[PDB]
Amino acid sequence: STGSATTTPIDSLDDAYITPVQIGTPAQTLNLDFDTGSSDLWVFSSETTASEVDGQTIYTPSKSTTAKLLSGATWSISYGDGSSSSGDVYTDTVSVGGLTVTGQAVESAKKVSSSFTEDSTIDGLLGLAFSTLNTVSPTQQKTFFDNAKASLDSPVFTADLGYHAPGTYNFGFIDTTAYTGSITYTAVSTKQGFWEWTSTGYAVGSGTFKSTSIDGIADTGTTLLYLPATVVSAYWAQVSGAKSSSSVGGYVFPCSATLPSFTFGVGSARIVIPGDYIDFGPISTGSSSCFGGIQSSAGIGINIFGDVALKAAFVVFNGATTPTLGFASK
Repeated sequence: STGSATTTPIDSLDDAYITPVQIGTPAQTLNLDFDTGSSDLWVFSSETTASEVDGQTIYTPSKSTTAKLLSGATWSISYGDGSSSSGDVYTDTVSVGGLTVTGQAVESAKKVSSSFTEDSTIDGLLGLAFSTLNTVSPTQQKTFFDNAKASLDSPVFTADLGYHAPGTYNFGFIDTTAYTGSITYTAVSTKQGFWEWTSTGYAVGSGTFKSTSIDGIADTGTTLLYLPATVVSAYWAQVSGAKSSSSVGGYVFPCSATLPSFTFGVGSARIVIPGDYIDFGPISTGSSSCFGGIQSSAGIGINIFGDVALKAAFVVFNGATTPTLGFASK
């Protein structure tokens, strides 16, 4: 089997991407944030505290003839941005782009933090990291990809995120028309539950490539590119007037600037992020200070290849017995 679904930016900055997902019988379609940095499929629901729902579409298990309470199971998750959610668990039929999993754990939110309430465009998350990170207790549950894997033509999914435009998540096949050149594959460590890999270095603009190993994660659920402070300083030093602002929370730059590109290494191959992809616009409406798309990881504990980096590539998440990641230009 295979599946193919379009993913669409939630706003004009590509802050996140939503993909329609069918849950239950008859189908209830919710727009979920596919997140290769976490491993829970959770949704706004008929059980979510009413004051914490503000425009989202909700899953109502009592209207699904295939829903069943997973008795005794609870979940609770906290994300790197400080947001969180928790609740109980149903199993139900879940389909993405024509690919159907029966018995998928659908985590129903009883509580969500303010950032989720305040984002009316995201109805939940669909985690695509390794199932060892799933938070359901006392019986840990499998991700959608883990459940579908055996039925897939090939044990892979691909992320093809657009710059200010829709893109595609495919399951079970590699669309050879969606990229240019060849795909370069690189080793993955699953020891922390993430799609963790080592980039071979970087370049700023037209500058020379610096060979240096940068361990980090491929995370579709993080907006920006978070790298070591040395790398990020070298980037922003090429932008007149750019500076790190403690009050704003990162590097800012004059909105009048033209930003240089940023290149990262995948083995001997190179992925170029155009300068425009690094512009996240005014820090507040009408400001002439703009927020940068490359930020320091120093306060995180891990480097994160988020959407800024991934949307410059066609990315293969290879879930074979020994997982690997593939990157191609497009």
